[PDB]
Amino acid sequence: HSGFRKMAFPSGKVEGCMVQVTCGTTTLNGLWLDDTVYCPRHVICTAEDMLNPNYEDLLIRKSNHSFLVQAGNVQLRVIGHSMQNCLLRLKVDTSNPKTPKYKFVRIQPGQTFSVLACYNGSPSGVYQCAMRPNHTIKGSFLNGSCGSVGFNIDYDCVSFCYMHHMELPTGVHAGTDLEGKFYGPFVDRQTAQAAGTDTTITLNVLAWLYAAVINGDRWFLNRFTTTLNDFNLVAMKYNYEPLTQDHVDILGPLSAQTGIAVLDMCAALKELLQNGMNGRTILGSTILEDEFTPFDVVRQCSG
Amino acid sequence: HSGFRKMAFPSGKVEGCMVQVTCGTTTLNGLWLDDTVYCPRHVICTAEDMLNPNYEDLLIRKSNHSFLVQAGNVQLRVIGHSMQNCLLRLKVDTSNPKTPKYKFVRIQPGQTFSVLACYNGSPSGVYQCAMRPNHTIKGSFLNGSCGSVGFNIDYDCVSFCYMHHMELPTGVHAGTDLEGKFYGPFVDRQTAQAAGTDTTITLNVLAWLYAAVINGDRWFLNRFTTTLNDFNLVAMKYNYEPLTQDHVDILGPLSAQTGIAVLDMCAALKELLQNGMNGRTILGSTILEDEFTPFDVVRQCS
Ligand SMILES: *[C@@H](O)[C@H](C[C@@H]1CCNC1=O)NC(=O)[C@H](CC(C)C)NC(=O)OCC1CCC(F)(F)CC1
Ligand SMILES: *[C@H](O)[C@H](C[C@@H]1CCNC1=O)NC(=O)[C@H](CC(C)C)NC(=O)OCC1CCC(F)(F)CC1
Repeated sequence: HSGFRKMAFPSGKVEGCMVQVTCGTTTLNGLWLDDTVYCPRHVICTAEDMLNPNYEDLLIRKSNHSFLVQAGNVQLRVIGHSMQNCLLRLKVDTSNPKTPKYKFVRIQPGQTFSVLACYNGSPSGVYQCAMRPNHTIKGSFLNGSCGSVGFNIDYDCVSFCYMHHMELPTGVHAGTDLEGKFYGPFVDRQTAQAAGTDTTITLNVLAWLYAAVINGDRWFLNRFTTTLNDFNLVAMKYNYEPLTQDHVDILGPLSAQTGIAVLDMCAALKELLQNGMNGRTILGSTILEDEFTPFDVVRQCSG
Repeated sequence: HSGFRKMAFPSGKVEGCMVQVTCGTTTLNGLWLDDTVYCPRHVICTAEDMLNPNYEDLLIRKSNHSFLVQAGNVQLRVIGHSMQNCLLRLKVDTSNPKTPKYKFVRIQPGQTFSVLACYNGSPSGVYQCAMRPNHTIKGSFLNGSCGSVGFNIDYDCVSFCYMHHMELPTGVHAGTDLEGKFYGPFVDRQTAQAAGTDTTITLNVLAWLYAAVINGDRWFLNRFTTTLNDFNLVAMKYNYEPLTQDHVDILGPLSAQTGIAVLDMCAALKELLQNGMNGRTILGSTILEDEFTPFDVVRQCS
């Protein structure tokens, strides 16, 4: 039992920032940082506006007095409002005393983050997930979950990277960064939008193989190597993402810890793809995991 | 379609209670509730002591001044101490305003809880665990993690059920309730301890198969049915826990949601046990998952 486990970041710093935002009877979640509340702009939609909302026209009919923002049941009065891409920015009359040190970041495909799933401004649960190559997430969300956020924590600083907006017909999820710019080609309206065909996150498969070596499972290592270009051409024929120069460097620490060169681990993965596992397991499993990152492996080696 | 994830409870209410406890050069985590700090008693051991500790002897050799308790950058003054089973209770001269409504619960095998893994008094990660039938937990704990706690939240009440103490040679973990009594046959000493042979938590496998159907993965359903007794015969043959009628009752709501009678899901599981998965996956897993309770599935899927 290796102890390598998917973990969420402790959510308390984000819990202290969750509020509910209501227009009429539509309620979703918002993020309260200093004296601003961020939330998805479709809170202003009625059922008849959802199919193809004219958000600019809808917001013309709205005043500060139209928005009910609550921390629990305590109202926070709105003193200003504007739209920023697919988000509303609501200025409120109170600076959140629980505001952590924070940044807004744009996540890249293959990277992971924690999601604090919230309903009516009340946190329900926290889980880890990855941004897929096709710019969706395999989340877990019910009605009322919009405005739940995704985040990473680095020491004392919360990096917010995702705000939740919609579900796609295949049951995966789409959303924006905290500037309101969607990840992927998606738009916030009540229409069926197909995601592109997904691929396997090669960087994380390689991390998982390094994790298996660290734990003493090494049957899949070989005495051969590959060039990066040759590997990437084979990868794409197996619907694996190509490796980038950044990916190779991210794997530096695991390569150094194990003494297995990145391109030698790529050669091992190429052999697994072409030959299959033919029965065997890796870290107790028959299929290769692709949502456990190099950062996760390294972090969980020692205390 | 909701999707389906291993989901922990939000950890904020517990994070506000974590402190660091040091005695000599041993440091671990404590739980600060009102004016009491709870922590594993082996904080009082040196390296040598841990091989065969006489804890009553070791503790009478300490005073209040022997314990350094720190809440971030602030030392808390220890003004009394006592031992209850394998925990220490340190009385401090400050009350924690962040104390949630709470209770102490001893959980039963099959039940799940969230773990807030902490190092040097600082929260690092949160994940979901089940109490195994053999009274271990398959955790992720490194040096410095002792005193990390497991918990559930109902309404606004935190039910603490686990405090972490040790790792076994197999890599699984053992600890206590918040009364200091170990789950299982384990003892807090630096020796290699084996657990009893584990079994699979049938009620949870069934709840997870229902979660799979709710999310549209239903290849394992079939036309067969079974009685409860004939299911339990096969279950026990395969080292699965028997199902009681009270357990069938618990699955009622998931049954009504999917329209799949509990005993029909049992017949599906019986076939999975006898035939294997034939290389197929359920909710992306190549094995039958038994660390989701019915409540965990309902929480997420309704
Ligand atoms: C917290 O103090 C610490 C947590 C463990 C360290 C590694 N993973 C853990 O979960 N607990 C311990 O170090 C205990 C202290 C004893 C006095 C109870 N000891 C422990 O976990 O030792 C694990 C060893 C035991 C011998 C072995 F061969 F089985 C290898 C594992
Ligand atoms: C906001 O809470 C909500 C979250 C979704 C509800 C169920 N799961 C979710 O993730 N968001 C929405 O309901 C959006 C609102 C738009 C105006 C942005 N709509 C949405 O997600 O539609 C989902 C449907 C639409 C396409 C489909 F018909 F193919 C099936 C999914």
